[PDB]
Amino acid sequence: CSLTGKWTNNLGSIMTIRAVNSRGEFTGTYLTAVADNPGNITLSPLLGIQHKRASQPTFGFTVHWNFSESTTVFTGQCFIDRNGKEVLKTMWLLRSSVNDISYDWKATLVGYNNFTRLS
Amino acid sequence: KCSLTGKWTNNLGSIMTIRAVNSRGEFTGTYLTAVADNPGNITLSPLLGIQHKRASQPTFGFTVHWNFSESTTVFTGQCFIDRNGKEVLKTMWLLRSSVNDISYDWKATLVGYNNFTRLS
Amino acid sequence: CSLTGKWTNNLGSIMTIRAVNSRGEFTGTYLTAVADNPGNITLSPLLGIQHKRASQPTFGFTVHWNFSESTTVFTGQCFIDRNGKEVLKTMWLLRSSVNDISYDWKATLVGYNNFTRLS
Amino acid sequence: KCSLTGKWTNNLGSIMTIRAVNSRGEFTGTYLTAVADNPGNITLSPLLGIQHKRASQPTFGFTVHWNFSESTTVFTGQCFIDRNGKEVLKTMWLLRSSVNDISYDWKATLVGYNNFTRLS
Ligand SMILES: O=C(CCCC[C@@H]1SC[C@@H]2NC(=O)N[C@@H]21)Nc1ccc([N+](=O)[O-])cc1
Ligand SMILES: O=C(CCCC[C@@H]1SC[C@@H]2NC(=O)N[C@@H]21)Nc1ccc([N+](=O)[O-])cc1
Ligand SMILES: O=C(CCCC[C@@H]1SC[C@@H]2NC(=O)N[C@@H]21)Nc1ccc([N+](=O)[O-])cc1
Ligand SMILES: O=C(CCCC[C@@H]1SC[C@@H]2NC(=O)N[C@@H]21)Nc1ccc([N+](=O)[O-])cc1
Repeated sequence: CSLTGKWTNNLGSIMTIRAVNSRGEFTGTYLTAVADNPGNITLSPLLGIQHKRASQPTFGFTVHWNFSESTTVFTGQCFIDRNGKEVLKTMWLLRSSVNDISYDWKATLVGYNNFTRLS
Repeated sequence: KCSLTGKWTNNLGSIMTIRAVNSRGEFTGTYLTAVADNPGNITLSPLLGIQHKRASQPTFGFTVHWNFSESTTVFTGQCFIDRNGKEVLKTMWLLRSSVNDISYDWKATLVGYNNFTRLS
Repeated sequence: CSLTGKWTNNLGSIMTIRAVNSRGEFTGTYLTAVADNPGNITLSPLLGIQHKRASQPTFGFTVHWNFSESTTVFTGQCFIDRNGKEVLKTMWLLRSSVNDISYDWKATLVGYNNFTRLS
Repeated sequence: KCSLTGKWTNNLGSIMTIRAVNSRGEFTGTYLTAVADNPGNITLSPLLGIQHKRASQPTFGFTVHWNFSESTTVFTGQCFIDRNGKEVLKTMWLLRSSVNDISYDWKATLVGYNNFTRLS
């Protein structure tokens, strides 16, 4: 269950993840299929850490959107079924930029995503 | 302006130390949690994240790989600067526990908040 | 998109909801397919409110688990597709009972559920 | 023991009033939020929920049907009593916005926290 490779989720987004180093750290690139303003979407870098020893590791990563002031974090676990098929089960928080601390209450969206490997 | 570099404490008493933020907004550091499911096992743990660079009050996210647990936490939030120049990180977090198989996935994710201010 | 009726979700849970009154309030009964201790599962009452005027209303409800000290809240929206098929898209928070306020940080689980009508 | 009956204020300044808790733990009341997406539209709004009855520090949940918005909020939490008998509600919430169709569902749910103490 190395996060290295190419993935798609239930919203149609795709991400590519590079080699996971000995500390479990990885970089990659995220293409979201959806956005507040979808006409603005550009490829956005991600940076995260997975656990290394576990066969079905937990992990987290941050996506710095390159077309928005927002940021998303994803966390989840990679599972392997009896046929060797991998799924990333994740939850996410999406932080929007607000003007000052008095607007903080409305700044964080939550959701889920299930990822599978592209071919 | 708001750079996450430096030492911070939160409302639970945890301490984190963030190193240099690079020109992409990437940063690393360490996180010493005050609380855990098994606090007798707590050890200093690494974090890795990204903040926005241009904004004076940037949003950001980071991941903490706990070195004593199979779990992982992610934090996201915004750094605010008030009229006196005091900085606060307002964050929300998700903590993913390791479960045995996908049938237990539903119970694997905790949610919460944390407010951080600077040590010094 | 009246919540009245019989529903199942992606985890295999089922719920039955009674008549929605003029204020949008409803009661019902929830049978979860999963629990921390599944051998203890019993039917549990729910109580909530939906919006009335909207064709695709938002709503919320609370489930008082009758076999646990925990409580779950669900919120979401009822959608109708081109064929007239309804789906409840929901997110939930599950509050566990902890001993004192110093344990509060670990007391709230989050997740999703998609519900469809039973037949 | 902890009955949600009475008036409470939260960290955002909102006020809610909970009526009698029945023998099932069900309660109704009203919620006056201090903040909204469009605060010029705020009106007093009804809530309905259930708490546990036997526990001295019960968990609970409630739904607020905003009377001025198509959105709905749910809150869940626990009532704690400290060594001096002071009560605090520690809660987390989800706020569901109304979106036009299912393709926008992903952006429809906000999350947050609130801490409540008694008015009086
Ligand atoms: O649009 C944005 C930036 C792109 C976010 C894509 C999200 S990441 C969670 C989910 N999973 C995906 O694969 N893609 C979506 N930011 C944003 C979105 C909504 C709002 N809003 O106010 O609703 C503000 C900023
Ligand atoms: O205990 C752990 C690892 C350490 C988590 C510390 C959390 S990070 C969010 C919050 N903010 C802090 O500063 N500290 C806390 N993992 C864990 C926790 C609970 C459960 N559980 O099942 O409840 C399983 C694993
Ligand atoms: O087990 C319980 C009570 C039953 C909860 C069922 C949940 S409601 C969200 C989800 N959707 C469903 O249809 N069913 C599940 N409470 C509980 C669960 C886990 C923990 N825990 O610590 O992990 C503590 C209490
Ligand atoms: O504004 C609204 C309706 C009022 C919500 C008040 C929230 S309930 C959680 C928090 N605790 C409080 O005491 N008050 C706040 N709905 C709404 C809000 C934001 C958005 N949005 O898109 O950001 C859409 C609808």
